[PDB]
Amino acid sequence: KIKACIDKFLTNKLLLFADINGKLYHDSQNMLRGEDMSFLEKDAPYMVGDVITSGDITCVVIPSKKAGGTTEMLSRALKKVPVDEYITTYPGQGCAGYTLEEAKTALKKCKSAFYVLPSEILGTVSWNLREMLAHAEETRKLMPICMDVRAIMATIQRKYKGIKIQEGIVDYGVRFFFYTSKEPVASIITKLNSLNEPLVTMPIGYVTHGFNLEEAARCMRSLRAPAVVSVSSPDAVTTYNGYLTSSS
Amino acid sequence: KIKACIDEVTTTLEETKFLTNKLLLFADINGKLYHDSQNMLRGEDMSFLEKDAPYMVGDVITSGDITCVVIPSKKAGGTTEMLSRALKKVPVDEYITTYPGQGCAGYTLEEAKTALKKCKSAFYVLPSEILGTVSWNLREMLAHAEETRKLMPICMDVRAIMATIQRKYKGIKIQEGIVDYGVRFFFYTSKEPVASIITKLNSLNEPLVTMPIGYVTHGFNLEEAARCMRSLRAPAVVSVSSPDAVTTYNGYLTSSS
Repeated sequence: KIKACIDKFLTNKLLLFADINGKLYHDSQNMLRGEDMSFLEKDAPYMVGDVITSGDITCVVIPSKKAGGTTEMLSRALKKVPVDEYITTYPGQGCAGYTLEEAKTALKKCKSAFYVLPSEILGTVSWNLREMLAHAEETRKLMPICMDVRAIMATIQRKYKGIKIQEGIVDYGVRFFFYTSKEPVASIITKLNSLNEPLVTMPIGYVTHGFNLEEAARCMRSLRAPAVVSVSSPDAVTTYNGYLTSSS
Repeated sequence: KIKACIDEVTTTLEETKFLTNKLLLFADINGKLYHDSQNMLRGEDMSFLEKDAPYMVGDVITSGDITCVVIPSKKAGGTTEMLSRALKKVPVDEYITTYPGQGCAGYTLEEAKTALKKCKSAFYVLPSEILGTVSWNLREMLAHAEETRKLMPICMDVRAIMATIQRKYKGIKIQEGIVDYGVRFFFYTSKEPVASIITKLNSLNEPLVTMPIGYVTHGFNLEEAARCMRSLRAPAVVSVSSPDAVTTYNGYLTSSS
């Protein structure tokens, strides 16, 4: 049951979430204040629902929605945590993972009491491919482009003739980043955050991966590398910014 | 909207052909048709589908009466809303189809039913072993495996089981995959997806002696592990805990998803 939502002094015990390997979730990693996280790697790998405790720090291995995990599966792993008062984050965030509404219900269904901590408008433009390519060639920024979009690929081969289209980085006029509709959105986002370069992209997964503007905006939240996100119409700018700011 | 469900009474495939001849098949990103949709085929030319591969989710391909749609994968993160949206990309007509996205970690029968019911198109839906279910413990299963020479899928991340294995089969080098040492073992992790393990076992097509893959180890309860076990095509002896669980597991296996 969600006792309160923060909008730490005073109450003790924290509830952190980790994966099978033992790596903590992004939201739960930020909750740390330089504590000894050696106890978590000492018993790795874990099964879904495994509870690890070291004093006040309590960790639970939760199922991954992007890996097929269900709401019922998450709620069941949360029931394995010993009933107490905890300061936590929302479990399973965020690209292709559990939504804020799904995570809220999971915590509310649990017998334990929770104090839940919460999880750019300027970067949202309305540029077409021609406009974006001009920006990319001058700024020397990386341009994430879906290889499986024939219409876009044609424009690229016509403007940048002699290009050898291959997966990943292709520096030929524009520093392109070619991704497939085969490769998961969370996998592409992980690859771009690792590179930590300035970007000029469209909402990753929109159309190409079966996402509508709302869904692609939720995955874009997990993008940490500075980016210029381009949407179709100028009317879509405010919409995309609405889906980005609001709840999952 | 699901107009009717084929049951042999009082709606047959031959009977429904008067209403429509158009079929709705489902495929993945690569262009490979789903298991349920592959069985619907009667020796038709499926070359048109590989001619424009790879596809994006929601891509509609038509060759006369045969209509194909690339649907999202639930095991790959796909949602109910995403499937319903890809189905809305199909041109509104009367179709003979199967349930989309079956079955290991994919969409349930209840979720697929709603997706078709939400769509503007009318559908004539075709439907998607008790003998293999035993109640043996590890000691019992290992004896069966060493004599029958069958493959034994074992979760590496279960310390209790690993201890028993190293004690009975001393000098064993536990590694991922096939380890033939007394028993032809198949070591899998809780890291590797259930649908990925099942795909690996169907490919090997060997006789098996296993527990319901994913149960406990992957966060599944008996009901959920039974749904994934449906997709196991390689001959297997599925062992459950108690003899009281045998009928339960067989119940979850026979019934709807």
